Amino acid sequence: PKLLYCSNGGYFLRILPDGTVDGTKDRSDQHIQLQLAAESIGEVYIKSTETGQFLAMDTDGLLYGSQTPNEECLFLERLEENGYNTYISKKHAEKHWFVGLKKNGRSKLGPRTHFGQKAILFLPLPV
Repeated sequence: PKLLYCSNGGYFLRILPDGTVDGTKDRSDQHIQLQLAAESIGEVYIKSTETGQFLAMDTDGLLYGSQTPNEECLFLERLEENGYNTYISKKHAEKHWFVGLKKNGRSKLGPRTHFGQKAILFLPLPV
């Protein structure tokens, strides 16, 4: 189990129960305890320990919580240099659609993310 610390405004990825994912500067929230599992090497799954939903990304690139894992719940996982990670939506690895949060907490649409951005670096912390 592990908080997912986005380096941007310092939030913690939070998959909510209505499927809305966004970020929170609140550690205490239990909807932010995600656990990562790996479907293969370099490929990871991310799911709420609280609700069991899965992280996932539309075709619009909208991070969203899915009740059951699928083609959209899989994410590439690179261990950047700052020591920070980076999850590339697999289904949209071709267009570098990263999982990211903006400074205001909202998520970032896959398409507007871009390597080198600061909203795309998460630092997994223990739960």
